[PDB]
Amino acid sequence: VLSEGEWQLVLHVWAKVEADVAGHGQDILIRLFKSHPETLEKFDRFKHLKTEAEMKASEDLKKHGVTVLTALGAILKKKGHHEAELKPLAQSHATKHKIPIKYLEFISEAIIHVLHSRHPGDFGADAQGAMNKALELFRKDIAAKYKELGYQG
Ligand code: COH
Repeated sequence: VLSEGEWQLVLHVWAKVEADVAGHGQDILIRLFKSHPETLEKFDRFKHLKTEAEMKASEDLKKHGVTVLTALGAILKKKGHHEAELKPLAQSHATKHKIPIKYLEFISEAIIHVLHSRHPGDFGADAQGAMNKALELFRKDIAAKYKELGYQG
């Protein structure tokens, strides 16, 4: 469980992410696709994008980035009490999109990488540690739902 002080570090930097949701969303998805190409193959809607320039130019990719970060933000602001938000997400990602938990670890790494690039002064070691913990909590709760449904993996 994150302490109140750790949640404050997470939300203080998230308020900055919200100043440019679309720019952030885009950098995250691109970092994910370049670092872990197998992840792009899960998106029939983005599979045709081959280069980073092509990814940067896609307005549809930018729109999905806002969708991803908006959902994540609603979860983070619940400070661990995210049962109602997390459930629909685990169900669709496990049963409809077939996303293994490992890919959720990959996007977590991408989020941390981007926050670090864009907000050095608001993202020192202490904030990076709190953010990692918040993302691990998210994965842990989703992994439990996956197990229930028969998808742990
Ligand atoms: C490697 C693939 C991958 C990852 C790691 C991932 C991780 C995450 C993530 C973790 C931080 C968040 C908050 C979301 C949030 C969402 N994802 Co995904 N998703 C993934 C693949 C998908 C796919 C595929 C879709 C459907 C896209 C489409 O066709 O519109 C998707 C749809 C969504 C939607 C639309 C509604 C729904 O279908 O659930 C939201 C919200 N998500 N996703």
